Amino acid sequence: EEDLRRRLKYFFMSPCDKFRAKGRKPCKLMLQVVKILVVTVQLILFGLSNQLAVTFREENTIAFRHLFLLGYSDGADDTFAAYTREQLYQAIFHAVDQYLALPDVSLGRYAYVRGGGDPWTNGSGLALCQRYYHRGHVDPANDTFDIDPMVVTDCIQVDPPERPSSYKNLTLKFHKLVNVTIHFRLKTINLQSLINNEIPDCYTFSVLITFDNKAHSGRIPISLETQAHIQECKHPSVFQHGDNSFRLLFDVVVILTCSLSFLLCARSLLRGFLLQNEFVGFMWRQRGRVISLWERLEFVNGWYILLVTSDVLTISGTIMKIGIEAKNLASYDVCSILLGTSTLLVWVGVIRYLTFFHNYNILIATLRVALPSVMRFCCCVAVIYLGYCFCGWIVLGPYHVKFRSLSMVSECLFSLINGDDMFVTFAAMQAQQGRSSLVWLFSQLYLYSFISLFIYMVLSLFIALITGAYDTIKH
Amino acid sequence: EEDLRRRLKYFFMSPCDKFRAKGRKPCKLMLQVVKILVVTVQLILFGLSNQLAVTFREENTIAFRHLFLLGYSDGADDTFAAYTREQLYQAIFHAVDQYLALPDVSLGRYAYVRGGGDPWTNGSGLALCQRYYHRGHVDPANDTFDIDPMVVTDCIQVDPPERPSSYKNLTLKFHKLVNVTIHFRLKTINLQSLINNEIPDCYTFSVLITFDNKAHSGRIPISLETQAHIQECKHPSVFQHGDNSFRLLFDVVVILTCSLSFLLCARSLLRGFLLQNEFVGFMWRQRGRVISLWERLEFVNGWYILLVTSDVLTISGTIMKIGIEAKNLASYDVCSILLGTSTLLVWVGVIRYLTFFHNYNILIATLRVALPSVMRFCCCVAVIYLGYCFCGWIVLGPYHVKFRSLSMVSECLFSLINGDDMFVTFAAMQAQQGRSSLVWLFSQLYLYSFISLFIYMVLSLFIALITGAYDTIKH
Amino acid sequence: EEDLRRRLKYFFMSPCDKFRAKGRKPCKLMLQVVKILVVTVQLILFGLSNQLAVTFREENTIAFRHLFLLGYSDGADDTFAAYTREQLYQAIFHAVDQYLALPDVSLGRYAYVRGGGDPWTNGSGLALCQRYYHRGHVDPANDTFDIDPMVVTDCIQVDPPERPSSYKNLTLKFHKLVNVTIHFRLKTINLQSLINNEIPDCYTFSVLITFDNKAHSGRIPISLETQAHIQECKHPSVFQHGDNSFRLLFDVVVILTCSLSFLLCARSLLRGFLLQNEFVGFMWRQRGRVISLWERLEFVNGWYILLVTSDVLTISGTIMKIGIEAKNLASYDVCSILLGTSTLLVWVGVIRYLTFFHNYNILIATLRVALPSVMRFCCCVAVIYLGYCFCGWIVLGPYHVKFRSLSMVSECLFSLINGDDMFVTFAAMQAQQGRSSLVWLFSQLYLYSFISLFIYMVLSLFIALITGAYDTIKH
Amino acid sequence: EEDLRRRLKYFFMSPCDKFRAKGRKPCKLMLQVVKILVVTVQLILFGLSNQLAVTFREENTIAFRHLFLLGYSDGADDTFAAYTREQLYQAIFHAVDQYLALPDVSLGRYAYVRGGGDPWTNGSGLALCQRYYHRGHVDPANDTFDIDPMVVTDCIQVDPPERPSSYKNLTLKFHKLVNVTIHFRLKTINLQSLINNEIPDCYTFSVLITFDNKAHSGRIPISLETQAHIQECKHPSVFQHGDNSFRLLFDVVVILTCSLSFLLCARSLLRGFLLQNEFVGFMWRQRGRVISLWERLEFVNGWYILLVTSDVLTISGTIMKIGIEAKNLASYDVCSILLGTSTLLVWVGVIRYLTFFHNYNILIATLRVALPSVMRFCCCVAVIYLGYCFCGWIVLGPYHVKFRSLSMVSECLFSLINGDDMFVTFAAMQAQQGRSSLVWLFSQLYLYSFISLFIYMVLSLFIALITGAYDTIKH
Ligand SMILES: C[C@H]1CC(C)(C)N(C(=O)CN2C(=O)c3ccccc3C2=O)c2ccccc21
Ligand SMILES: C[C@H]1CC(C)(C)N(C(=O)CN2C(=O)c3ccccc3C2=O)c2ccccc21
Ligand SMILES: C[C@H]1CC(C)(C)N(C(=O)CN2C(=O)c3ccccc3C2=O)c2ccccc21
Ligand SMILES: C[C@H]1CC(C)(C)N(C(=O)CN2C(=O)c3ccccc3C2=O)c2ccccc21
Repeated sequence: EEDLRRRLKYFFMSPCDKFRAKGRKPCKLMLQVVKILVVTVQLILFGLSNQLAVTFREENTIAFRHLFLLGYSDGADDTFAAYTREQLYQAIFHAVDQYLALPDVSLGRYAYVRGGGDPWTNGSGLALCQRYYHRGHVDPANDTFDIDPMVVTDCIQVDPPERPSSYKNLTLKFHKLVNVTIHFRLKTINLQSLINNEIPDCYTFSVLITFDNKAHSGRIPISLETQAHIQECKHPSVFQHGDNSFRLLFDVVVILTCSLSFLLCARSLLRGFLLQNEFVGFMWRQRGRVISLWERLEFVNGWYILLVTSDVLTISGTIMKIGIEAKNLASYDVCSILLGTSTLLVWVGVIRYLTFFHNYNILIATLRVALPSVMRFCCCVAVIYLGYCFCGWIVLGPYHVKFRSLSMVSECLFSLINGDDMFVTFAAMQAQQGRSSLVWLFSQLYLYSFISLFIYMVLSLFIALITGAYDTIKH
Repeated sequence: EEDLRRRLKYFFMSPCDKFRAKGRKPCKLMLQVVKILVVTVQLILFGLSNQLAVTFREENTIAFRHLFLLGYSDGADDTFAAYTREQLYQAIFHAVDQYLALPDVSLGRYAYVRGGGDPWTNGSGLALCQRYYHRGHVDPANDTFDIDPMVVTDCIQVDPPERPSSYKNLTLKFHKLVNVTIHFRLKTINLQSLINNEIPDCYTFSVLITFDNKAHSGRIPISLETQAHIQECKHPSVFQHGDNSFRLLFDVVVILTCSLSFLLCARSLLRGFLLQNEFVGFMWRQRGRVISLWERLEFVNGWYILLVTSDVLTISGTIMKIGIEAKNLASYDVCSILLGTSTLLVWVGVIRYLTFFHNYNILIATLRVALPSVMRFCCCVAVIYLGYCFCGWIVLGPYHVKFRSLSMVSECLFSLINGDDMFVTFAAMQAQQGRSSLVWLFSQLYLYSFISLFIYMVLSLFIALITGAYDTIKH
Repeated sequence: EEDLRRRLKYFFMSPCDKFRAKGRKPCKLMLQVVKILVVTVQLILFGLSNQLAVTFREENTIAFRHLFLLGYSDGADDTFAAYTREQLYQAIFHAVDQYLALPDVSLGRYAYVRGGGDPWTNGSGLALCQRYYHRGHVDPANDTFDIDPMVVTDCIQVDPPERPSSYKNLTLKFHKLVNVTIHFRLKTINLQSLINNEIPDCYTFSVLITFDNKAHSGRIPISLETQAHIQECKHPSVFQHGDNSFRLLFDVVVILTCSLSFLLCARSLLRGFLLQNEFVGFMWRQRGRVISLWERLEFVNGWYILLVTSDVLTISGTIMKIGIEAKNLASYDVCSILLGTSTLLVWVGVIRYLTFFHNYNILIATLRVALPSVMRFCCCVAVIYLGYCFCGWIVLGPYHVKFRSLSMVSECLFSLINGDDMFVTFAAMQAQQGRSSLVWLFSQLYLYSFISLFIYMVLSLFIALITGAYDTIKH
Repeated sequence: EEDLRRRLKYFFMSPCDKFRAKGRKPCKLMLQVVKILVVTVQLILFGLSNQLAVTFREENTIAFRHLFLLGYSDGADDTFAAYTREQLYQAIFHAVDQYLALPDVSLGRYAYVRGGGDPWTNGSGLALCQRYYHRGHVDPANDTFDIDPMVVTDCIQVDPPERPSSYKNLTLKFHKLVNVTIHFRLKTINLQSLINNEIPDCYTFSVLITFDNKAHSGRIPISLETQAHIQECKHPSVFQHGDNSFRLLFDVVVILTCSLSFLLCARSLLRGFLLQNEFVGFMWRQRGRVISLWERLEFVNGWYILLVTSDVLTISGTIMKIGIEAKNLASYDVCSILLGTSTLLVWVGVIRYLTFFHNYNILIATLRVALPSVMRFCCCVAVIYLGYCFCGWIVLGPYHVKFRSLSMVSECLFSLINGDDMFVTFAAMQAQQGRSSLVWLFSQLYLYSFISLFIYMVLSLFIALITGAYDTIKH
């Protein structure tokens, strides 16, 4: 600490006094400032392209309910179920002929696929497919049942008529059926070339309609699910790259300011490699047992790891982004996360340069000194939260509605310790007030015991653990 | 305390130092650790069987609305009410003929019951039953009314036609009717042998449809309620016990690790029987008046009573669980509570072994020293909560909706002191702004006075009583 | 204070030590204990009678929508509005003939009224009544309009046919109409003699159906409102007073225990009349200027005024209650408040006898010493709450929905400072995002400024004002 | 401070002692008191006129759905969309003929416009207008597409028949269409002369109905939007200004009490001009460096700037208000804000005269001394709030519903840090549990990380920063 002190003096300056103590320009700092205004614009200019490309996937699904399902209304997609025998027939037949008579009745200008896949042959594109147990004979009240699990794949195909059948001959064997599925495809031309302002892309759907019976109980859920798939196409349209060469040059400007940002922040951390061996030569281990590496973690540059973490995930989006043009990758998911997560790390990086004004120093530093004592209390409670979910996850599983699945129960109790959807979870049990009247006696004790523990006893400590950390640090 | 001290020294060790001070293995401890991973799997492997067996009870009820009720739509089951004279007829007749013409129109493969019960004879299975006052003659505006309570059980039965009537002759006497009920049964074969992967069970319903009039006011609620009943049946199906003998052997492994857990925890408490008489021989009652038995309650092993409480309720489920196979008991309720409650006591048992790290010692111990002062404040408030329900329980009883029943009001105010369903309870009165305008003047003062008392005055003490207990114990 | 001290010593005893210091029995106390178990049963035994007598008023209103309104469905009673010209006709005509053809089509056994009132004559019971401006002639785009306010009461009556017309000749003058109303009555026999178990009462409705146009804007709200009126009737039914003489004798037992309760509590306060003049003779005003009468308010018996307030309102219900039998009063409102409010004052009277255990003494007494400082802060805020309602009450009046009326806005902001119906009040403006786009710019600043003031700045003082009162009183 | 002290002594008196130390009447004060009772009545007497004049704009929009849209029901205005080819036709044709056959079928007494505007000619008033790409030819699966953006304005007009066509010849070219719009107008006479009690105004609508397709995806949203426009008209009606000259004279009384209020409050601040130069002559800058102008901001009259701000905005409403009579301005928006904002500043002006009672002095002054330390903490958090919106604003943009637009996300998170609409935002993702299953893995971490930061860590400091300011100021 004779000559190390002035060498370590530069290692904990402010940004402001160091500029006057040495005289080197804050471009090493202010590149962080401009890349805020870079990447935020990069997100929103991605955001106009994404928000269009999902509504095209969305609206064509909403449309295909109102073409291929008899008597569909909006809203409930689960209550739509066929009960009678003939409504299973009529929903099938009303789904078949719309596929047959499509371009005379539809608006949207679609085209048939002429497939060759594995639930297809060559020539046909639609396929309805019965599924039932091969070897079996069941009867109640004179009880005998063979439930030999073996499908009977009766994929009775049908071709489309193109240009200006025996599916009527159909039986279903309702005592034995498992499910009836219907596969086909349609091609389309997406036509949302407003914000691109030029060349669009050319998409391909695949529609499944399922008359499922995994219940054998007299109710058949009727569903529609799609997947959209994308490829490229040949255009005669005119004057593409006008402002559209400018976005590509702009993404270079995006990848300009991040490129040198990786270099200097590593070079700033490279100084730590040059200082960590000098400290050990404090009179050539005259003490020696200072070294325990957690005190060296303060000697490690702290929040510089955050900026370099933001920077790697930043360039991983823009590299992935320019695959929108002529690469087979067009899944906008991984562009959304990587340009979504990296923007979250940029804005929190400015916090480090916010804590040098003294009335900003002493407030966020409370979160630094509390989080050791926070994490140690937190493991006491999180046993009990997890230990309390597994009771209601099967006990109040089917009887309730919002305690059905795996992760929704983990949402439901944690939503209930703040005060939203609390009374409705009380009220939904009371239709079972006499029906399974023992279980309502348990659920009423289940929710009364719970929030009396977390809200009225635990979270009061969770205030007083943070109130202390502000209290100790201001004196 | 000469030789007692080292004998009592072992009585408040940590688990860790005792292993090195004597040298006996922590299998006495770690059986608690593995039975976490036992019973939690036992719950979820019960959970796949239960969640299927209620949806079969659920979906067949949802189906039987859409067969036996004219013009039923989903959602509201209470607003469905017949007002005219003939809609009482048409709903009956549309309920009758579906029972007659069932297997030609339904999917689900049911069978008739050919009953012999007390609202039955032998031969018929359906019975509609008028109910009215025997001796009476009423007339408004020339006022005379005999309301002699005496049923007229006119159970006009009807048989089913099985294999490839005068209920039309029916009058109801609408000025005198009480209610019209309809009883029948149906058998079924549950066919959810996916997760069993082999042999299913064979069920039996009983359906009641009630055209109730306990109002005599021109509206007839129409309802449907079932009960499911289970027995066994003879199977030709093949290769049952493949992985299904393995679950039975697994339940022995469940009842393995709990069996010895009862033994050793009692033996640990058996040491207390060997130490409680030695302490009294502290120089042969040289003091004597130490003994007041609450100080002996700390000398009582504290949380060991919790594990033995968890263990007895654990084996009471698995014994009850193996009655799924070939015992007449099949009510999954008491298996759900006992494998539900015992799992809640397991996870909280680990808390005891969590409080020996010193920053875990001093946080949950606050709840120990506060709960005396908590319980004493709590009896002051809970008089007022109960003393405030009984006002609104009949005053705002019929005028409101969510203040109707007994226990829902106890839910409603306690939901209202946190902040869910608060504004809607204000808003529902304002349709009675002129109609009974005095009562809305009371309800507006009812809810304004209330949360100004509990939220703004009482619960602030309920924070400051717990904040103190953290404050005193950290110095 | 020589001989006054022992005389004032009895004036602040506990209840417990005074029983041993003098030896007089606690029947003076325990009558408060038993009247808890009296009046609470009196409320609930009133509650079975009230909850039936409103559902009869309720269900007959719900029924008369489904008879007299064309195409009514449940739920919305405001959106039901006739737009076309002929749907005003068809709803009238479908309301007329149901009144004509009632007993052949209805269940409920009603009877016609044969009225003689002021919008009636003798002979007819139904009356439809046009209302329009007498002297006027309006025309847009060649603009001239006389809006002389003068009704034209064209009450075209019609009689009913009783026992086994020219309303068709009707024009309405749609350019000039104000509203069309329809009056009639029906009698009934309430038949809910289950919990009385004997003699019922005989009721009378009056139904108004209004085709209002206070808008002249092309939409006519269609409404139905009733009033129920009660009188008595002659019965042939048998064995009335079996357990029904027992309730009358029970109400004497109710008015037994309250009667002497007024006497002794006044006599306890009568001691204060005997002590207030003795204190002034403290050495014959040797000081004199002690007397300022607020220190005498502690010398006033404090919570004894509460019991006597509960007692007067208690007997005012039971006196009012026995008018159910044979008095013209049958309005259950004032029985509901007076047996509702008096029960609230009984349970809070027990609190006084709860604060002598020392860990109960020092907790509710905080509310005593804080409420001076509470009320003084409270007048600072309640200016601002009232000063903030009047902005949104007309500015966000019609544009919103839940800021419409007078007192609902006073509900709405106070519901919004806790956290229910908060986001929906934000979201409802965004349909006016472009339509009146200036006003949404104001509402977004209206709700952002507000809860940032009360929740984040004011209510934090409202915790710290109560936390102090617990803090000062425990040292 | 020799003679300045008594001169500055008057500068910080109370209002009460100054009245006795000099003897000048508090009319200088009490004009603030009466203008509370002035302007509040002025708001509400404006409020009766405004609340009528928007319902006339409201109800005629609600009516025109039920005339011009086939099969419209109430509630959802977005789900109403035509899917088939002919339902686009039938909704157009059912919109056309109602415009043709209006006065025989409607109630409301409208009149046609006989327009001459830019999407009009002279003679016709209705115009339907196709819009499609001029030069283009598209085809999927043999891919070629020309998307040359050029409208084809085929506004096929049509006249009305007035007094007692070839739009049938119509094709739409569905493969090429952009949108179909329909313009017309209607005049009306508002007839809500109840609270004016005399002369009404004469209005003019303009209705647009849009069959938009900015999607080209097989769904056409169908919408209706209006704008109301007002002018004046000639009346024969009688006895106008009875109480209506009295309101005009009352607005002078409103502008009376505000007029002198500007004068004296400025004159009170004019004293500051007479005192600010005297203080500098404190022994002719014997110190001099006191002067830093923030200490002079306390020497600036503080809350007097608030009253003069309220007063200027007060007269700007009433001047704007009397343009209701005979000026072309009739937009009630700017009267609503200026009579809405100025009332908010009046009631908060009374607060200054509330803080001289000593238990009122020391409570609101906490907000004065905290707000420096509040604002400095607040800029640390508001970076993170804004830095966290931009992630979810495009990532959870289309996948969610309530994260769609720009400013609703800013509402949504801030609604979520208090506890309303919290669980529903969790639950809406789980329909995408398998569909884009990666993104739900991100949203579940998005909302778990968030409120664990603001609610459980940040806002606890936000209590402890205000609790301190009450704590320091009371000692
Ligand atoms: C979110 C944070 C805040 C804290 C301490 C108040 N807290 C709880 O209130 C209860 N709680 C769980 O039992 C839990 C388990 C798994 C995920 C999230 C949670 C969860 O919210 C908790 C507990 C464990 C881990 C994290 C937390
Ligand atoms: C749940 C616990 C928490 C505490 C103290 C805050 N608290 C209340 O806020 C009000 N309150 C009752 O009047 C009450 C009565 C019966 C069951 C549950 C409750 C109930 O929640 C209360 C009062 C009595 C007994 C338990 C409690
Ligand atoms: C209910 C009590 C609690 C307290 C102090 C927190 N508080 C408010 O938060 C705001 N507030 C009003 O401006 C107000 C005005 C009229 C009736 C009720 C209220 C009302 O709740 C308030 C203010 C004035 C009078 C009473 C109260
Ligand atoms: C309303 C006030 C209260 C305070 C401090 C608790 N607080 C927040 O909790 C979070 N927060 C924002 O990130 C934010 C950004 C823009 C407008 C409003 C807000 C906003 O409410 C905040 C933060 C920044 C500016 C004002 C505020």
